[PDB]
Amino acid sequence: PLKVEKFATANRGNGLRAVTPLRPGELLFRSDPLAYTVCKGSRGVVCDRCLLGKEKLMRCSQCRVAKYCSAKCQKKAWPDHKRECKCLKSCKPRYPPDSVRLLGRVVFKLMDGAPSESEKLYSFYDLESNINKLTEDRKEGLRQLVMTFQHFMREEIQDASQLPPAFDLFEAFAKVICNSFTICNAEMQEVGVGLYPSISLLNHSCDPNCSIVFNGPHLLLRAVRDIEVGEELTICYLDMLMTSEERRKQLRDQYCFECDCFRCQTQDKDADMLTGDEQVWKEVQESLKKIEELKAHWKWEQVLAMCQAIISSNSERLPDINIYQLKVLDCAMDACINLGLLEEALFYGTRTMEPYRIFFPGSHPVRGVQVMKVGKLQLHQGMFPQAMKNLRLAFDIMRVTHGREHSLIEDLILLLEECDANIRAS
Ligand SMILES: C[S@@+](CC[C@H](N)C(=O)[O-])C[C@H]1O[C@@H](n2cnc3c(N)ncnc32)[C@H](O)[C@@H]1O
Ligand SMILES: CC(C)c1nsc(N)n1
Ligand SMILES: [Zn+2]
Ligand SMILES: [Zn+2]
Ligand SMILES: [Zn+2]
Repeated sequence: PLKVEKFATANRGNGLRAVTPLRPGELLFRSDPLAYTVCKGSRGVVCDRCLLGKEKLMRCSQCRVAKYCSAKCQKKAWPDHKRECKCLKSCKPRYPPDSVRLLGRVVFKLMDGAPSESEKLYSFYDLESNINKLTEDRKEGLRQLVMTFQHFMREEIQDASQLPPAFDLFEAFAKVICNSFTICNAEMQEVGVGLYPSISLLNHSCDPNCSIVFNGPHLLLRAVRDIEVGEELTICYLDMLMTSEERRKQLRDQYCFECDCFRCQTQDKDADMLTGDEQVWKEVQESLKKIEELKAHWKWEQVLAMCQAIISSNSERLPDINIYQLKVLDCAMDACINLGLLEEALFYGTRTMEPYRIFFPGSHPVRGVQVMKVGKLQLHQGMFPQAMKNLRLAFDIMRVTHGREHSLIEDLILLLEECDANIRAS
């Protein structure tokens, strides 16, 4: 009993469309990955299986590349890990690119695993590769990835008989480029990458009618707007804090298409995103490169230092609605939360609220979680009426974007009940 179906679109390959009208919040599909792996910066910081950042992680005794929070996670991961383990070990000093480790797990899954429910609607076989649109620059990078895969996997895979029938590594990597999902933890931090072939039927819109959220490696696909019968289902492949020009470059470079949506035609929100003096936000955009690199490696004290140099610069400053200033405020907030600097975190967090309202319209999981963070900071600091407003706002959003099937809704409900009990006591 599904409310969605595969169909051949007029000009964007295959897509997913509603078989019946859908309401905001409706669960449309849920999937474990065909294959997934922790990303580089989070390796050794989060559990390889559940992708949570425990304080204590045990590394696998053979390879010592995979780390686990528990015996339970080590066992649930052993089928997925058992053959890559010998490869990671054979290349003891070197570590492969995420894409290479991912495709290794794909190969082992397809060779050794039962048919995956993640492929119910659409299989890895079926995925778009866009090879006839790749630049020769891109094709050259794919060729290098193929040779990297051949090197990394030589201990377990020496020839084609150990690959699925007529499995082509070049085409496989081309598929990974435009069908990889960035797995986010409950705090919306990027922690892993995975393939969800059924979900890969969703085409892109900068104004989508559906949204995905992750609960560990588990993916929930939900409607975030009313959707009519026969209407194509879309998600936004990209970060919302991007101008139309930046979205153009990514959708070209990674997904090989020219976005024609109404937002890109109208340059919707571009002007407000780039307010302030250009030479200032050019420098911030450059600094953000290393800030996000540091954040990807959970380097919070260094993240905070770079952000303070910007937020409290002795030189000219930017409005908080400037998307680069906004990104800096958000990184500083997360840094302060992880360093226990809760007053400072709330200062930065509250500054992001109105910009997030503008740039994450409707029901977007990123805004829901941001508002929940702010409400939780306020609750801990005894600002109950303010916390309650933000916690209910987060619930308004996340009952649509997350739903009862996501464990964070249970946590939010408990915060609401705690905050309400404090307000009632008077
Ligand atoms: C995750 S797949 C989506 C399903 C894909 N259409 C298929 O047939 O398998 C992403 C690819 O679909 C195409 N695509 C996605 N969104 C598009 C859009 N809005 N306009 C044109 N092509 C799009 C691009 O080729 C992109 O690389
Ligand atoms: C049980 C083992 C051989 C396995 N099944 S799927 C995968 N990646 N590994
Ligand atoms: Zn775990
Ligand atoms: Zn291992
Ligand atoms: Zn667009």
